[PDB]
Amino acid sequence: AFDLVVIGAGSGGLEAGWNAATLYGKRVAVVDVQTSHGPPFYAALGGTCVNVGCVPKKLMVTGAQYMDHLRESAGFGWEFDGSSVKANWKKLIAAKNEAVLDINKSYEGMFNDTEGLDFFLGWGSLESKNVVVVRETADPKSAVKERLQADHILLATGSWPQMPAIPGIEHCISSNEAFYLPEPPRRVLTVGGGFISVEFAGIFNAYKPPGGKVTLCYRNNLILRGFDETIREEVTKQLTANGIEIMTNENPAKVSLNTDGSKHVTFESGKTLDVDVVMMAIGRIPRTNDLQLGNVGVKLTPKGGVQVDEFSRTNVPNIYAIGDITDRLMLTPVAINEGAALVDTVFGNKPRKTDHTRVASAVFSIPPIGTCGLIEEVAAKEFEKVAVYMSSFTPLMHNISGSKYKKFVAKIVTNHSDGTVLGVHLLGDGAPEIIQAVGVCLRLNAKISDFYNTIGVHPTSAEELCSMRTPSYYYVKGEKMEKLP
Amino acid sequence: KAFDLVVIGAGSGGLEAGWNAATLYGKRVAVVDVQTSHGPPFYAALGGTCVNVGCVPKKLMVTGAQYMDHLRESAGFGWEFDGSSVKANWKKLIAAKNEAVLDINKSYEGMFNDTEGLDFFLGWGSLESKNVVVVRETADPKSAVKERLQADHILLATGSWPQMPAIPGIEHCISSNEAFYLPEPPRRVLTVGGGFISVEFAGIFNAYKPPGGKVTLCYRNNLILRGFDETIREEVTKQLTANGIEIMTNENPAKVSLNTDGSKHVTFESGKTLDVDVVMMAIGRIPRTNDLQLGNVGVKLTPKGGVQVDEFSRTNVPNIYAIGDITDRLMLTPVAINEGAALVDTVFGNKPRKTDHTRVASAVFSIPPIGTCGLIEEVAAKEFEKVAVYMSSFTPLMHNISGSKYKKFVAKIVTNHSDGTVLGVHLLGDGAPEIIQAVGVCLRLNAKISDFYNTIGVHPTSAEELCSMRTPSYYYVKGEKMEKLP
Ligand SMILES: Cc1cc2nc3c(=O)[nH]c(=O)nc-3n(C[C@H](O)[C@H](O)[C@H](O)COP(=O)(O)OP(=O)(O)OC[C@H]3O[C@@H](n4cnc5c(N)ncnc54)[C@H](O)[C@@H]3O)c2cc1C
Ligand SMILES: Cc1cc2nc3c(=O)[nH]c(=O)nc-3n(C[C@H](O)[C@H](O)[C@H](O)COP(=O)(O)OP(=O)(O)OC[C@H]3O[C@@H](n4cnc5c(N)ncnc54)[C@H](O)[C@@H]3O)c2cc1C
Ligand SMILES: C(#Cc1nc(-c2ccc3c(ccn3C[C@@H]3CCCN3)c2)sc1C1(N2CCCC2)CCCCC1)CNCC1CCC1
Ligand SMILES: C(#Cc1nc(-c2ccc3c(ccn3C[C@@H]3CCCN3)c2)sc1C1(N2CCCC2)CCCCC1)CNCC1CCC1
Repeated sequence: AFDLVVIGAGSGGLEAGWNAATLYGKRVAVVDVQTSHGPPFYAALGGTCVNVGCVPKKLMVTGAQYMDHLRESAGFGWEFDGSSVKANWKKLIAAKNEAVLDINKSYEGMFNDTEGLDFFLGWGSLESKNVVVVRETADPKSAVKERLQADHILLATGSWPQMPAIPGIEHCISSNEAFYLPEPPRRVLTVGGGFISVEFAGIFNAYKPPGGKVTLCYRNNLILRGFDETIREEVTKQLTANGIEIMTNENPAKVSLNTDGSKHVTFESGKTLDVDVVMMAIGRIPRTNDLQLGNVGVKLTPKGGVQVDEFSRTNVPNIYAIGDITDRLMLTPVAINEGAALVDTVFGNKPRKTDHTRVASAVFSIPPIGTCGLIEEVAAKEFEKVAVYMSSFTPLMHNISGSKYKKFVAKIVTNHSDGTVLGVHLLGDGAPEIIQAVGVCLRLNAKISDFYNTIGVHPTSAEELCSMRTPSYYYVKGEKMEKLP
Repeated sequence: KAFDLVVIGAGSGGLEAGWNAATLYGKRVAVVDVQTSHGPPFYAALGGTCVNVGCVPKKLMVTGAQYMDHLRESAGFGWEFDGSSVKANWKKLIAAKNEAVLDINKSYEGMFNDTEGLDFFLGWGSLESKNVVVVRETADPKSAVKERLQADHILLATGSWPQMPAIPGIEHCISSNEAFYLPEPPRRVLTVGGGFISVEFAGIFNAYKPPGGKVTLCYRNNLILRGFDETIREEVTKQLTANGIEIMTNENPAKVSLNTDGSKHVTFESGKTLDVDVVMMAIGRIPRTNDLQLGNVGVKLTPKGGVQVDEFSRTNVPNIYAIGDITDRLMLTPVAINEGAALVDTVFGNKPRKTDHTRVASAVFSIPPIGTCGLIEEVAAKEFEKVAVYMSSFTPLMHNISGSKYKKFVAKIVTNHSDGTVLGVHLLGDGAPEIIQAVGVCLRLNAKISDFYNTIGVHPTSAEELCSMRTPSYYYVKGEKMEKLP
């Protein structure tokens, strides 16, 4: 029998398994449906992040940024045969595939060289409070390969893309298939306002063949809901400046195939659009339907997530749940932190719970976003006096590069009673790297005075965070006003 | 012409002090400088050395140089074009760089024109008496007087100047001032000096050199970038060598002569020789005290050459102050800004503030760049009983695909191991200058190592390495380097 069985060899499942086995000598089993990236199941050993998430996403955005580099280099005297330029999508994917497969292999080797840490290929599910069955397929009636006896069971199966119930949805893809398109689409429509749709819009915009067009549609008025609103409006503009068509207050109603294999999209508003690819990126839902949670009584939240307490425990004793399946912060480092904290509490004498506040995240759009803490309108409903410090500027190089539209935005939100910084929001190149150390600042409850009394590093964009001393406006009892009464 | 404040030197520190005194405390301010825009004959001008012949132009040209790597590295991500058609136009880079600096010059002139009690005077300032700044047509005390500015307070803020060694043929060499206006990119160039100016210009010249070119950097001691973390000093040496730059350590030029075609014949103290088209001296910058007539009123200099000041920027003469490079401490623009702002708060706002010169974050825009804040381990070991070093070094994944496998990232955290306080952070790699900024805020808060690795990381970034080091790589006990503790 195993001290612990983990269903899902992803960001959270692997941290919890490795720690419990190497730090505490416990006997661990880990189940995943594949050993290497790709169809049919896309995610595999490593998790969504390694196989069809952060890692290949970052590589493909890097590749897409070269479209700007090539164009901007002329402002600094560089020339080359523009007509010979080709963005070879098939080589990008091949390089991504080999980079991901290398990670797949190293995790494979990890299991083969760690005693007390074993991997089982198959589909895991709950047969009882103490048994995880491994079948050949997600079908509960498929052949059994294993029945793992477990003193503790960890649910860490991640999440799965959400798809709307419209006629012709089968002709639409999600981010999973976008990583494996054999050719770069000339015309693509990304559906959604979230970070996945924006990031892939930039990727497709760079590698599209001549005559191409990337359209992004969103059912409400402003994309990237949940991010700072100044950044939301500015990123919309800068995407438009780089050729992406942003189509707000629109939503697909049906999709049919044209005689050439392209898709005819009809929107609820009657508008129509023909594209080669339609990528649904309207949300990620917890991946629970294959686990047979009813066999055991694991309760879910109203919106489909596995309900846990601040220590990641389900209502069933000795059954825990971490990561995206809990439907809180769908971030890789969070799932790692929840995995490590769980094992410390269960297999050690050090109870530890992960802080889900003041977590720094990023969006690798072109231009990128970096954020940590509360946006202002949320803070306005939680604090009596709120100050907003805002600063927009054109970085030095973009006065020469030919990309004047690349304005950098820095915003700081404080509790104005004592100047405690509640949120920092950045837009512009470098923002993802700038914001990491800002997260450390907010654990230490840094005040605005701690930022503008720190001496800047010149010339940097991050310098701006230490150059703001006077609020641009306030919120008192939830009311926006420039000057205080 | 009775001013509250007269500033000699319209630079980084001088401009901050004059603007604060005028706009925040309604004081009448005069500011003196020798030009209103960048370039010859005097190079620095309205805006200072940073705007005109320092950080700002330096940065734009390094950015242009980085496109040599971008264009090569793009192939790994599927980008295809005619490699043989790639050319770098140096005159376009200079021309574009001049436009951007002049826009800053123009902007500053409009600030003076539109702000009450903030007047600009063109000429050369100097001390006539304790309360009189005289402005002449040239730096020569015999040149004609333009104004005598009556001043209740005087601020010395003239910056620094490139130091040129007294070797035969020095007249055939240049400094960084002239490098910003070279009509052509040198095919062969020798940057003399191991500091950040020489390293950064090596990167620039390496990217824009015509075919068959070579950049050589020489330094009289064994390892370049003294003062920085030793690991990073060695890695940048490797990564400069990896990008084609010959480093020539333990060598120092002894003379320069002219060849028939106009090139320079360099003879080193070791008897070695080298032929280059340009010799750029960047061995140091010295405080610019020679034209101020400090002896007239008796402003004292330190044993080192800078204007002696107490922690509130006050000189030995009452109502005369000095900030910035002329005080010859940390020759950084943001420090001169901070010193100038603290000076005005103290003098005019009865708000006594002084600049903290410790834990200052700074950068080197080498390719790849450096970001640093706080102490290096050698210095912390002489100052703390138990010291620990957390170290992580690796080639990022993107640079495996890009083909630049030599671009090893380096993160190092130095701590006082007795309580875990972070004493210094040192970075090498893309984004290091941007990462290190908020690290200065962390060190201002006396952050501890645990504050870093208990912060949730941002993935995937280089910065998140700073939050995933929790076990020291080695220690310094009583100044002795060891891997494990006793
Ligand atoms: C396109 C995209 C980009 C992203 N970019 C980022 C980013 O930049 N930064 C970031 O922090 N996060 C990002 N995320 C989110 C991140 O990938 C997840 O938050 C992260 O994987 C944490 O999830 P987890 O560890 O809980 O589960 P995962 O890491 O998803 O692992 C779940 C694993 O369980 C397996 N599994 C599922 N069901 C079963 C079953 N029945 N039996 C056996 N195995 C099963 C799956 O194959 C999978 O490998 C991105 C996600 C996507 C889709
Ligand atoms: C090539 C180079 C690159 C650099 N890069 C960086 C960097 O990346 N980051 C950074 O932080 N720092 C950098 N520095 C340093 C930075 O430029 C200086 O530390 C900063 O400009 C000093 O400001 P200051 O106020 O002391 O005087 P300065 O800014 O030097 O201004 C002094 C001014 O006084 C004027 N002046 C001189 N004598 C007289 C007189 N008799 N009468 C009237 N006016 C006079 C001059 O014309 C000059 O404009 C760099 C310096 C150089 C040379
Ligand atoms: C990694 C890794 C890693 N590689 C290991 C490993 C690697 C190789 C192994 C073994 C055991 C045997 N081998 C084979 C030997 C040793 C290396 C090659 N040959 C173990 S163990 C390991 C770690 N765990 C794996 C699952 C998550 C925790 C993560 C890194 C710290 C050490 C543990 C990359 N981390 C980046 C992520 C993205 C968010 C953080
Ligand atoms: C700056 C600035 C700045 N511009 C000002 C300014 C600029 C223009 C002004 C006035 C007052 C009137 N004008 C003219 C306006 C312009 C449009 C209409 N008329 C004031 S005031 C000002 C500040 N300092 C004053 C002395 C120089 C720095 C810094 C920014 C906050 C305000 C003061 C940074 N420039 C970027 C480069 C990168 C290295 C430096």
